Formats: sequence, C-alpha cells, structure tokens
Amino acid sequence: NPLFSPYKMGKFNLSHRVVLAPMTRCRALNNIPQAALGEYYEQRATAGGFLITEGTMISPTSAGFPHVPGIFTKEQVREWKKIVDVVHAKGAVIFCQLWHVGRASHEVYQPAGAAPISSTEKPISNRWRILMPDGTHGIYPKPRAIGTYEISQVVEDYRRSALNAIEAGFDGIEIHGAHGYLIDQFLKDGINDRTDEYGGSLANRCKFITQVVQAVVSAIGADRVGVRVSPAIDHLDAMDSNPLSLGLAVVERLNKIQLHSGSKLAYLHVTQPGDGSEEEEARLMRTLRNAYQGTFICSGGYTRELGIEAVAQGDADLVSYGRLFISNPDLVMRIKLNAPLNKYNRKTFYTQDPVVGYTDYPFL
Ligand SMILES: NC(=O)[C@H]1C=CCN([C@@H]2O[C@H](COP(=O)(O)OP(=O)(O)OC[C@H]3O[C@@H](n4cnc5c(N)ncnc54)[C@H](O)[C@@H]3O)[C@@H](O)[C@H]2O)C1
Ligand SMILES: Cc1cc2nc3c(=O)[nH]c(=O)nc-3n(C[C@H](O)[C@H](O)[C@H](O)COP(=O)(O)O)c2cc1C
Repeated sequence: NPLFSPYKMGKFNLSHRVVLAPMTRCRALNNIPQAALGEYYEQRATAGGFLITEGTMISPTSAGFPHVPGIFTKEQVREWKKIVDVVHAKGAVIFCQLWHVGRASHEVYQPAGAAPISSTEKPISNRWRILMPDGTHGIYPKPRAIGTYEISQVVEDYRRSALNAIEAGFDGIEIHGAHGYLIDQFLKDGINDRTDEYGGSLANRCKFITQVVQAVVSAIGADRVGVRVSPAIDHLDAMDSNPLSLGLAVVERLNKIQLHSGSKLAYLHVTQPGDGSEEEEARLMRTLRNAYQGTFICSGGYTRELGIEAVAQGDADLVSYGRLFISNPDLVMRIKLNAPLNKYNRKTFYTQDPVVGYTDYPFL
C-alpha cells in the first residue's frame, strides 16, 4: 500500500502519507488550548505521522467561531506546549494552522464588538449564516476594508504567531488561505473589489498571500511553512471567475518565494469540495500539483482507495483526511488494515464538551 511508504517532507521523515487535516472543533475554551485537545491529538497521532491542528487565531480580531485556540499570547503558547509534547511522545510531526477569518465573523467574536476586517466592505451574503456561541445561526455583518498599513500589521500578526508556534514546540505552521477566510477574501475576484495595489489583477490579488508566506518563511524557515488554498471551493461567497488560473498564479508565487529564499516550503495543501465532477476535479488537483515545485497534499472527499490511487499515480505526495479522523482516532491503522470505518456525528462537530463527540469515539 503506497500510503505506507515513507516520505521526506523536507526535514521531517514521515512513515506514512495519511495526514490529519485541520479541523475546528471549538473545545479550546476562551481561546486557550485545553487538556481535552491533548487527549484528542494524542489519540490520532502515530509514529512518523503528520498532524495539522485546527485553525488557530493569530490575533484578538482573527476569530469567527467560539472557543477556538489562539497562539498570539504566551499563556496560549504554554498550554499548546503541553499538547505538542504528548504528540511528540508518540513520534508524530505536528504543524499549527494559522487562521484569520476576515469578514467571516460577528461582533460577538470581536473585541469591543468592533466590525470584522476584510479586503472589502461588502458583507458575506445572507445565503450563509454564522454559528453563534449559543448554537443559533446569525447574520454576518458588514466588514471594514483595511488599508495597506493595516495589511502589513496583519502580516506581522502571522509572523509573530509563527514564532510563538515554534516556541510552543510545533514542527511548523500552515497558512490557512482557504474557504473564503481572510486570505481567500484577497485571492478571489468574487470578493476582492479593491482598486488599490491589492485588487484587480492576478498579481495584485496574490500580493497578500505572498507577503504572509514570505514573512513566516523569513521568521521560521521555509521548510517549516505549509500553505493551504482552495481555488474551487465557493464557501462564504468565495468564487473566482477562473479558478485554475488563480490557483496557478498562487503556485507561481510559492515557486518564486522558494527560489528567492533558496529553500522549499514544507508543502502546498490544496483542498476541494468534499461531497461527491470527478474527472474535472481530479484534473484541477493534478494540474496544480504539476505546477508546484515541491511536496503536495491533496484533500477533500478522499477515500482509502482514492488516497492509494493518488499516491500510486504520482498525483499527490500526502493525503489529508478530515471528517473520517473525527470518528476514527485510529484512522491510519484502519486504512492500513482496510478495517471498517465508524460514522461521525455532525451535531458534535462544534460543541464544547471535552469528551462527548470529541474523544469518546472508540479505537478498533
Ligand atoms: N469549520 C470551517 O471553517 C468550515 C470550512 C469549510 C468546510 N467546513 C466543513 O468541511 C466539510 C467539507 O466541506 P464541503 O466542501 O463538502 O462543503 P460545505 O462547506 O459542507 O458546503 C456544502 C453546502 O452546505 C451549505 N453550507 C455550508 N456551510 C454553510 C454556512 N455556513 N451557511 C449556510 N449554508 C452553508 C451550502 O449550501 C454549501 O454549498 C464539511 O463538513 C463542511 O461543513 C468546515
Ligand atoms: C468540523 C470541521 C472543521 C473544519 N475546520 C477547518 C479548519 O480549521 N481549517 C481548515 O483549513 N479546514 C477546516 N475544515 C476542512 C477540513 O480540513 C477538510 O478539508 C474537509 O473536511 C474535507 O476533507 P474530508 O472530506 O476528508 O473531510 C473543517 C472541516 C470540518 C468538517
């Protein structure tokens, strides 16, 4: 099974290619990593396996979900260190995903109830609703379009968060540039209506992600930086008029960052709609992989068989699984044995209980 062949993700020697995709679970009460997260990640960690954490706040204004962890305070760093240590005790490699939601927020999630920030002043349309802390679904508000000095401040929040992740012991970080969140609000021409140097052309729309990646590369080293994008996921109004062209423009910028810094990123991670079309989606994924000079993680709707095929055919180096890892803590082992997989309960994806729907899914 080629999913169980080793792979060198730059400095990290992985024993297999099954990756834990980043998943927000909302157990990090008051944005502080909790003991329950340590139990959750330890259950899923394997010797030589790679894990990516749930999206993690880079600043007080970066959240749009309840009880998501941060890594912008030293208290958060101390609590993350305990979690990273239990994962490393199982021999796994773990990256912290750095996440800013941009306009996908609400006053309940912002300090002083201030407006969320974005590339644009337009709200997400009322086709979409935000999960509120009380479990109801609310209305996304009008965001504030930020100026270019404030863009450079957000880049610095990424840089400081990356340094804090290294202080907590993480092996690296992943830039969350997917799903209609802040970076994607700059990338996608269905959101970015700016008329300054961060809007309009492909080069201008790619400036923000290039600056974020370059800042974290300079701070922690390219080999400790992964980047996640989703050119053809339209979540939260995030559509582009030419998704492949946009994806190839992002890939070209990552290739140039690597050339200019003389080192390769840890990986490019591309995610696609995850609910079953097939040939077209596989061609987009392979085209982005073929354009990128480095390690490629594919994601979204992969099965055991599709993961094996992706690696065997050279279409990806690593395969990330999200939802199946919620309910199969030993998913790596189940994939190795071809053992039946257990269902997940969507109702407890984003609840706060430290056990129920979080660490109580059994092993084989
Ligand atoms: N937590 C996060 O940041 C989410 C970001 C994006 C993807 N999320 C989850 O990943 C998994 C794979 O997502 P997939 O690519 O399959 O698409 P969905 O986001 O599920 O979109 C399917 C349709 O569901 C409706 N829908 C999804 N989210 C919202 C929302 N927030 N408000 C209103 N409708 C919503 C829309 O019809 C979508 O086309 C799903 O469990 C999904 O809920 C997680
Ligand atoms: C509950 C839940 C939370 C998620 N949170 C994140 C997140 O924090 N960051 C991210 O990049 N993607 C997030 N995702 C998307 C997943 O990483 C994954 O790409 C998606 O579920 C599709 O892969 P799958 O078909 O293997 O589940 C989340 C998905 C779910 C279902």
